[PDB]
Amino acid sequence: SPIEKSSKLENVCYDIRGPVLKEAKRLEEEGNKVLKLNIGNPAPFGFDAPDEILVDVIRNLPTAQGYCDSKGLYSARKAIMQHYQARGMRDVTVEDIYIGNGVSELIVQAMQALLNSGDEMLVPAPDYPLWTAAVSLSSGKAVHYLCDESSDWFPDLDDIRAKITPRTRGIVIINPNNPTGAVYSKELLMEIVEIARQHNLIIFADEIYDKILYDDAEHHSIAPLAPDLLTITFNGLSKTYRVAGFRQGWMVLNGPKKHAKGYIEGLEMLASMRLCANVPAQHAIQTALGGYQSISEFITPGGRLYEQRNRAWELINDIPGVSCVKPRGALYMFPKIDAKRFNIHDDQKMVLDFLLQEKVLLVQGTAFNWPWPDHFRIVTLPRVDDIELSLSKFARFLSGYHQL
Amino acid sequence: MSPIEKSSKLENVCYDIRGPVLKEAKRLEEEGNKVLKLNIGNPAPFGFDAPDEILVDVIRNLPTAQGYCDSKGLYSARKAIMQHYQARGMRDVTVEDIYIGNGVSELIVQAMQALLNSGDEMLVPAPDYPLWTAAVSLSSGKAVHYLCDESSDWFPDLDDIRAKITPRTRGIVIINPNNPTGAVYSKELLMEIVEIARQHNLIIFADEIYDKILYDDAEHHSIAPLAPDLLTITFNGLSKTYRVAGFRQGWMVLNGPKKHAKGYIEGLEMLASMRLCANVPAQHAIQTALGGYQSISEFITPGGRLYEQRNRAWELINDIPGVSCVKPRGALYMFPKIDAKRFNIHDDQKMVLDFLLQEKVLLVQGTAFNWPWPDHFRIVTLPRVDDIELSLSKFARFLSGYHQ
Ligand SMILES: *Cc1c(COP(=O)(O)O)cnc(C)c1O
Ligand SMILES: *Cc1c(COP(=O)(O)O)cnc(C)c1O
Repeated sequence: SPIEKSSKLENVCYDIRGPVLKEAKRLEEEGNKVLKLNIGNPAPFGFDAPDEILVDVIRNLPTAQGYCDSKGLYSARKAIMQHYQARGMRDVTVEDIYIGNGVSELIVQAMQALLNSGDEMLVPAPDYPLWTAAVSLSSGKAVHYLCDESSDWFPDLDDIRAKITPRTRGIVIINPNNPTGAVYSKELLMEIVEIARQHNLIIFADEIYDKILYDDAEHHSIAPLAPDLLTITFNGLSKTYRVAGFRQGWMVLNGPKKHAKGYIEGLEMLASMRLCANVPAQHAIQTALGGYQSISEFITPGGRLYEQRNRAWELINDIPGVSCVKPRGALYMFPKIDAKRFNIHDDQKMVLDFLLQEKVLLVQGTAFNWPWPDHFRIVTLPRVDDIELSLSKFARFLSGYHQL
Repeated sequence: MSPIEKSSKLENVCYDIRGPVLKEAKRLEEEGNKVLKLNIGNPAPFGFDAPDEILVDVIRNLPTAQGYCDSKGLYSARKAIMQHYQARGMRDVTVEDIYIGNGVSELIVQAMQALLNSGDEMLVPAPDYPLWTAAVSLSSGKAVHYLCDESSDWFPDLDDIRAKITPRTRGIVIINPNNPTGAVYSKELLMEIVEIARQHNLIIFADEIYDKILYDDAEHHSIAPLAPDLLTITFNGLSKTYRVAGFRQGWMVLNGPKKHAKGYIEGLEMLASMRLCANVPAQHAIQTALGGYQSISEFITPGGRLYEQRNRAWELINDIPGVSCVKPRGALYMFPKIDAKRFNIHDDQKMVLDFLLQEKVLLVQGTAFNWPWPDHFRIVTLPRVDDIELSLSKFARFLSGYHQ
């Protein structure tokens, strides 16, 4: 009598961490070093937490050993409140803010309390794979709207309107975008709002990279651009403040809310179930959002994030058969590859073949629900030396690669 | 502006250790009233401090734990858990069979999500820890409650279990030592539960998070070694025993023949990587807690505060007219029975609410633990004695002239 996985997991595929790592983990155990450009994890690439965060966590640790409120510490939620109040989200109270074990937990919770069987969620393609998985896990269906590579990976508005059904409950916006690195203009975001307003949709805004911007890139939160709509905004400390392991994220409810009291009680229900998010690291939030922002040094010209993005950009375009749109934010690149030139029918196989030959780990584009096997994603976190070595390996790999 | 209700999967979910009565208490606290909250097993506000050996290990390892770790958790942490259960006769367990989550709560939910399809039944004790019922319902499963026998030291009634087994039953939940009854099950009882699970091919889910909080000559028996031929999942953590609930550190261990449940395990691993990882810094405390000297021994012995508080609370609650209670041999709770007809109790939530409004003390009604009748409630034994009598002498005055 076999015990298979539940039906709610039949479509689920969040695997940036998938069966390719099985061979990667094997190579590592054998002693071979594998350059992992697959995960946006700051610490393995030499990114340390700001001292101020570490100091305040250590200081409050003996006082944070018990359960806190399910929504999180008041002072932390107060800091989050003030942060968004300085962006035009004035009516946000501490009761509109939920702190969880990273944004990941809250994304799932937000969908669990919302979706029923048959319900549809508009999700970008390419996506952040958790969003698709979360919707599916919540018994909803992820309907993918296309992002337009020829338009700097901006969402296709005509595609979004065309894929709206009477079952669409909301639309997911990931801005700045993982994995394209796109930074959406205010004009486009205003178009999304109009669509959401006309079709009675809830806007979910994953803005976890809103402070990782390059050059003249300017982040616009969609929440204060939709003051008359109920919107939910996600952000955290993982990427911007390089403390992914502390698991600290939050979601903020903005807009009219009395028509959504039922949904809110569902969220408060899911938060109460697990009692609370981890407490000691919540004391870091106030220090992170307040005072000096250390991320400014990394994204400015000369900063390692800026230079690594530039270096990966130069090398990936100097490869025959590969092009890419330059990221204006976040930590990723989503290069297009001439699938016909290399006879690529399975982009996962290409990733696997590249791993086995050059010991470098990428993520195939279809893992981000891109309909075609002509893309992949690289992370710009590694040192310039590592990026140069891995991309030259990739160039050598592709020069003699004809997928069988 | 159509109404946004909570999802259908949350319609039959409660977990009311935290809710409307709790909501009232906080209002009272805002309003200038000091309230003695005995609703939750939270050690820290009752003068319980983190084992300083745990603190110094987390502090020292904090700068090295900023990034994502393996989804199942830190290797050294899982190493300790493996060895801990190795010593208790589960000699086949490896690191791959261990999942570290943000407290046991997260793992309980995940374990149900990956297992249960719509209509699938899970045997859950009555009374239960309400998260179990919530997690089953949340996963679209049905929580089928088997009664525990108050006249038999709150032991599960084996006849009631067998009478409620249907072809839809997937597994059975065992909370041992028990929340809320504080019962410590015998090896002979646990052995018969194994026999039941063996005949009907049921997965055993063992919540053994109080396995080290024992009184008198009470001996804990893990059901996993007693069922070496069955798949069993055991839950435990640092929250209660090691008084660091706020750190949110728990683990679940898979034991037995796992080949026939490959799909279910793949589901667990999927849910496991969906959130990337559990909070990493506090995972360095597992090795410290599980090894060397156990500080919990000072609290449980006849000199310890937990032993004493358990005593004085049991004797005080029994002397109250119309109230009786079975003495707990473990955990941190009591589940007193009240003579409903004497006070005309038809709703136990209103009773707890009245006691809160009358005397600023917060309890939890028994129906919050899925007990079918309004003739029970729960007391936590964490407060040191001074507040135990205060609140119980308070509870005595309340009942002396109460009529619902
Ligand atoms: C990295 C990432 C997350 C994960 O956030 P956590 O706070 O670490 O859980 C969520 N969404 C996006 C788009 C991400 O890139
Ligand atoms: C307190 C408790 C939990 C929750 O444990 P955490 O690790 O803090 O999430 C789970 N099960 C039982 C029986 C409990 O008493």
